Amino acid sequence: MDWGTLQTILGGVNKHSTSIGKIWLTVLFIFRIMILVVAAKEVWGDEQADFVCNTLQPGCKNVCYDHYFPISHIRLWALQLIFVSTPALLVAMHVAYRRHEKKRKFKTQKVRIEGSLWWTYTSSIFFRVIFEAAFMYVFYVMYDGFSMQRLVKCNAWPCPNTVDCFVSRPTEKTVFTVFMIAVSGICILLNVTELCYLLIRYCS
Amino acid sequence: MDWGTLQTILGGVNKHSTSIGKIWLTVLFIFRIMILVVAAKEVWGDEQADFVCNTLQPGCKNVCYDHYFPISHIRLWALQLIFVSTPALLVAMHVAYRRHEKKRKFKTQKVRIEGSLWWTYTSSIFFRVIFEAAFMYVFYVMYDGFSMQRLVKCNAWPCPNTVDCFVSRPTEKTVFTVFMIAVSGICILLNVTELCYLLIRYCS
Amino acid sequence: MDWGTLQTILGGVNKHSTSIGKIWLTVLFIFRIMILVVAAKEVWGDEQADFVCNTLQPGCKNVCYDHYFPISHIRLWALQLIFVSTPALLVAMHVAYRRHEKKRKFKTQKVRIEGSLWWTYTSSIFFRVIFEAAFMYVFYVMYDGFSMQRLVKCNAWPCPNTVDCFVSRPTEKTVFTVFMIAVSGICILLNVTELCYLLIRYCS
Amino acid sequence: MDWGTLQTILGGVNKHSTSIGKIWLTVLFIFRIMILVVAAKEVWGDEQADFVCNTLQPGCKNVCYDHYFPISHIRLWALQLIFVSTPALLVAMHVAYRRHEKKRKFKTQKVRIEGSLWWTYTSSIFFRVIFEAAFMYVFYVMYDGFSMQRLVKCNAWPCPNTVDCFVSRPTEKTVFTVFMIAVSGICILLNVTELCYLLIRYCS
Amino acid sequence: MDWGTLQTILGGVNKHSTSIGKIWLTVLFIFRIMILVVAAKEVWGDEQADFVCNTLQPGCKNVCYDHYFPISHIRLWALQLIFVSTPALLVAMHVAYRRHEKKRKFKTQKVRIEGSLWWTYTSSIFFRVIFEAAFMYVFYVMYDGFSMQRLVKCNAWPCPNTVDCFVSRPTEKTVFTVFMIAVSGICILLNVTELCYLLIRYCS
Amino acid sequence: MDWGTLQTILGGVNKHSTSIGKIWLTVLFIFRIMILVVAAKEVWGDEQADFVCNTLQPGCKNVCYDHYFPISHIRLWALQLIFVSTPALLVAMHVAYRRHEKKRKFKTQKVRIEGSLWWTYTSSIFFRVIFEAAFMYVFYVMYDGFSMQRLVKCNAWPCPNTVDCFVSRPTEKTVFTVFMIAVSGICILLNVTELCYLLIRYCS
Repeated sequence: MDWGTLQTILGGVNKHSTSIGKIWLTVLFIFRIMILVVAAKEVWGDEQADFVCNTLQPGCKNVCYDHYFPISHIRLWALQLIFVSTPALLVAMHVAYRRHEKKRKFKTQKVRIEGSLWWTYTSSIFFRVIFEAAFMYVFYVMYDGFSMQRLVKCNAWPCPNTVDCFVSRPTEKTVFTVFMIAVSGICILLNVTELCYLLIRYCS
Repeated sequence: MDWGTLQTILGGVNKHSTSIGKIWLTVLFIFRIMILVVAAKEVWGDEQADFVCNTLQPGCKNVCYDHYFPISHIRLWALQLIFVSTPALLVAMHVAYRRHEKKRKFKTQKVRIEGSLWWTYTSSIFFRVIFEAAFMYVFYVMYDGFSMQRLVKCNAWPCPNTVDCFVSRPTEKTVFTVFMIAVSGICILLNVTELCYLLIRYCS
Repeated sequence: MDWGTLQTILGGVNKHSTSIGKIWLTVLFIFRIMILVVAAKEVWGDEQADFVCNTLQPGCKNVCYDHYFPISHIRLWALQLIFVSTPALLVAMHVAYRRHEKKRKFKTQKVRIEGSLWWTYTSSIFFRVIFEAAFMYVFYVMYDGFSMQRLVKCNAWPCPNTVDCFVSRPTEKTVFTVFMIAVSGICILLNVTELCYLLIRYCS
Repeated sequence: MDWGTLQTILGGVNKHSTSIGKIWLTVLFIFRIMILVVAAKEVWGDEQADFVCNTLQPGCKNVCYDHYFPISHIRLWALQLIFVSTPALLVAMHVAYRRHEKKRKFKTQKVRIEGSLWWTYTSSIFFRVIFEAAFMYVFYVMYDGFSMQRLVKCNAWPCPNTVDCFVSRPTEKTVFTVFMIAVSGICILLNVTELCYLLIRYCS
Repeated sequence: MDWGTLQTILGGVNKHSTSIGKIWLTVLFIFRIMILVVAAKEVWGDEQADFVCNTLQPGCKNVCYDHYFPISHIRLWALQLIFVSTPALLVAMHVAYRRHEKKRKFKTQKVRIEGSLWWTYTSSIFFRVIFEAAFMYVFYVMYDGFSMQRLVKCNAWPCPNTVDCFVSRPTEKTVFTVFMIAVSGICILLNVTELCYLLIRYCS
Repeated sequence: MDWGTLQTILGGVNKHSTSIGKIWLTVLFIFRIMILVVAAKEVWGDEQADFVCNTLQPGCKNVCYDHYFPISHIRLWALQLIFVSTPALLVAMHVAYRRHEKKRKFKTQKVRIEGSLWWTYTSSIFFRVIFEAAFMYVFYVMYDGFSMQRLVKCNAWPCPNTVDCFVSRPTEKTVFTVFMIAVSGICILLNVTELCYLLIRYCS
């Protein structure tokens, strides 16, 4: 996945995740980012190049592909990954800033949420759940479910009447779409349990 | 985004941003640079290859694409990012130079603007606001709003009369254009508040 | 293989493998990841570009390629490598966590499985065997053996009657498929012997 | 811009630039090299692929492109950047060599030109000015100004009579050509002032 | 050759090669891996794209290319390099493991083979010779000598009768094939002399 | 130029070059390797893709390109650079090995050739001159001078009679060929003077 300096970033975030945030970070890096960069991205390489329409109308292929794929699946996943990673990155900085200041004023134990960290950790989990569900909704309603069809019927101008068009690798894209949605749903469940851990402690 | 040496550069600039400059740096790196290199750039990959014109005139596609896209959006964003990052890069050097000299003559506290740093920080914010607004204006008047059309009508020589041409992925490009403009506008608001913080202190 | 930071990751996992896990790590990195990254991936570069069908029907090539290659071989291997590497990555973290805590409470000997590490090492080997056999089963039944044919007969809509189609580099792909399957079978045998080593110790 | 080891190279040259050479280094790295690698290079990607000539003569497109673009603009800029960077790279080594020997025989102050460094610094600036003006002259006379035309008229063999040919992205290339020339002219002015600083000191 | 971390790997293996293994490592890295990465690989880039067959039969080009190039030369060389490097990589670890343990139980001299290292070094040389000769044999009998022909005559189904086909860059591929074979033969001679050095010592 | 770890390699060789070998190393890295990687390589990208022949004979383009470009210019330069760099790389190791042993038995002065280093340095320069002249001869006689022609006349089978073919970017390739030859000739003169420095000392 290129870059090169994960060990600092991956190591930095790892040291500042309480109990489940370490499990969440593994699922995020290995099964969402690694899948996207190593397998999924090349699958969508020829999405418009291999888009085939049964017509002789110039410009009909351009508007039919645009109508049915307003935003690419891989571009949607890249935006979603950036949005869910930001609250985790910000909070991990807060723990390092809180720890450094106390050490300066003054035993590497587990990360504990006791003071001002409560309102930043709880909000970060809330933002992660909201962002994750928002992108799942966009995926469902924009593409009419998680299955890609071989044939799309298009009647936008300048296509005469209805034109038949054919998608490239629809089955492979369905397999990867289901994988991302399922892993995304797992991350939602992981975040909810972390809320349950915190809420019962406050209620107790 | 390749490179590899961000941790020094990102870490260096981060340590020398007062209060909002740290929020500004996050929005710049994560939501402007990361989007451009990971999602936006591949969207514009086939801008001229998939440009289709309904004509038989040789050379008509070349002049019509040039007329309606004098400079690509991604090339415009790359220039804008370079121009806004330079004042921040220079001032971060000034803080490190001011701090180092005092240490040589001789408590890592927050960055404070008290002496000659006042005329460099204030000018840096002023330049960033001016650069940000200048590029937003160029985007609006060159492309006639932030929405990309499916069809462009072209009558430049040697095209006979008016020729219909069709843009590649107009909807995807509109979505990313709105995202950059919205994030660019947020950075303008963040810079203005930093001016308000400094101006009231001087007025007090 | 790009990346750049194996030496930390490869060095980290190597130091925490008992006797056979060091042989397993060599076979995994050198004969599965190196083969896929350096040789296999470019073999599948033109899988659909050089797919040729004897027909004049628009859209027939798209549905016939999708029917016979629902998921690419290289994308299947990438998923399999990620799934088998995860249990080994997790357990290597457990050994480092178990060792670090003892040092904090307080002779670099070989890795020994005596306490809570028994239920994590044994499950890690069990998961690796199950994952390895599941992907070998998918390879066999999805593609009807490990040999790729030169000609595939396709009758899916919209292809009229049965259409003859021709695969790109079928012999090269067969050679690499047999190589990956054989190395995958070796890793299964290596894991089973490690179970035999542990089970006799518990039974004794 | 790939590479990865700038921090050593950029850091090394930065520490050995007197007053203006630090401003010169910023303009060189940020507005000449960064522009070339991030924006300019992809603009010239399809210079010959999208070169279109209104003719049926085989081989006419090859000789007409060669006639009007004997050497590409980006390749010209790459050569110019290498030539201007070499004198600065060499002199920066001289300062480090002069400083190291004094330390071995034996207060990090500003770089001062007093002894044998006078004839190396002065010649380095002179070579940089001469190289910069020579490449600006080549740009002007080879391409007949800094504006690229949409249409070129070609009559070289084997093209029959005069053939009309059309350039790819002429407006975008004009924008980047004007930018590089203007920044190159700024570097000339910066170097001349450094000569004025040194010459008055010697005359005094 | 991309990667980035040879200096650790190259430095590690270099420090653990007796007398000729240092000469062997230079020939392997510089004249086998560097040539393949930098020069040879791009020569085979258009092997099937520029494969031309004088026919109108659909699918005839696919089966004729497959028949005459079952596995590409560059893919064959990549497999051979991996197989010959593994015994050297493993033995270098044994020397470092033997040296480290004795130091822990307890003068950086030359590498000496006296104890258990005898059966690992001798087998490593034997495996390297066997692997090198096996791949040379495969190259000879698969491609009928080391010279690539311009024309190949193909009669496999569905090609009607015998079809003439033309290879891309046959002369350049012949030059690089002879270079690898000659360098491969040198490595065989180097390994044999190392056996002669060891065998006479044991016989004495 | 990718890679990433020149600073160790470039720094290592730099510290072990007597007087002229430092100038030689600069010319080699900056004006031979930099030019080839950054400018020359992309010029030859479409050498066969844009090779155009005025004919209807299938396979005629393949044999005519092969006849007139048996080895690519860039592939020739890559081989030459590897051959000339090897003697300098080997000798730099000898200086470090000779120096390290003295330190172990035991004032960083200039590199001096007094003992066994005489027969390795002198042979290294002799090999470099011989290799440099050998590749100059191959360039001249294989391509009939250093100027590339627009038109090549080809009569090899299966081309009927003589076929006219047209080269891609012949003028740009001539400019870079002359540059490499001139810089290569400078390196020959630099090596000869180093022989003159050594020979007079021995004769004295």
